[PDB]
Amino acid sequence: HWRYGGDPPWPRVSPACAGRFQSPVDIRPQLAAFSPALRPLELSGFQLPPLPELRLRNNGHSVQLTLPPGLEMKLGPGREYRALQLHLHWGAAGRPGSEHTVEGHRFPAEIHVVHLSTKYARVDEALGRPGGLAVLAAFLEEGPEENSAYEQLLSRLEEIAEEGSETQVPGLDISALLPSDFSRYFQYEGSLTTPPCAQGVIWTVFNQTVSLSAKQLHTLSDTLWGPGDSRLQLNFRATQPLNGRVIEASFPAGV
Ligand SMILES: [Zn+2]
Repeated sequence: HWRYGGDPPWPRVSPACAGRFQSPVDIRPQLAAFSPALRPLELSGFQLPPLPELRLRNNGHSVQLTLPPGLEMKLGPGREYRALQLHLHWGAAGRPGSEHTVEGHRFPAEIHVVHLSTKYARVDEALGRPGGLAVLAAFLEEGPEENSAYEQLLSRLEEIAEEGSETQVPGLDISALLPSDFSRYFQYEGSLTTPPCAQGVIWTVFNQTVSLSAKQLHTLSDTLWGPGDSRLQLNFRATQPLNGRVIEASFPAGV
């Protein structure tokens, strides 16, 4: 009815998942259109105080952190957004699980911060409308040191190991979960990557990654359980054909 790696393949139950402009996609940087209109991203309100706490929950498909009101993200003139939630996609032991790929390369994991256009008061109004939702996406890679910002979330996974369980976590700097380079990114129009696969979503994928320790990546991929009694692993959708869409780059590809 809705699960990674099997049946139903999604269009049988959610026809919009067979649309022509779906996400995620494979990014080929030498083929992206360099677009100097794409200026550095602007975030405000992402540095949260310790109280009030946020909600962290295992929904069977990911771990999702609900963000409080007041987080603003600007992609450019006329493209202002309010953050709603973030969640992650990952693989398993020795197997990467990012959703986007770069030249076919899959990264260990990926963070998605989902936002609602300021044109709309409610998510339901914005579904399927061009630009109504925007997602910021960054790849997570292995580095040598523990990532202190991620540890605030990863240390709480054990208590929400069971599908459907929830907890509360202190406010933290949400921007410290994202790359520091706000100037280099790719952007394209796609869809939600889970059913109902609604189109019109503006995807922004940072070029720079974030680094977590090997232990932290194991904690992320190995702690949670999903539907039935499977481990919550490999929770990524396969990449989708561009079907003529152009991916834009905010920076000149190096090579
Ligand atoms: Zn996602």
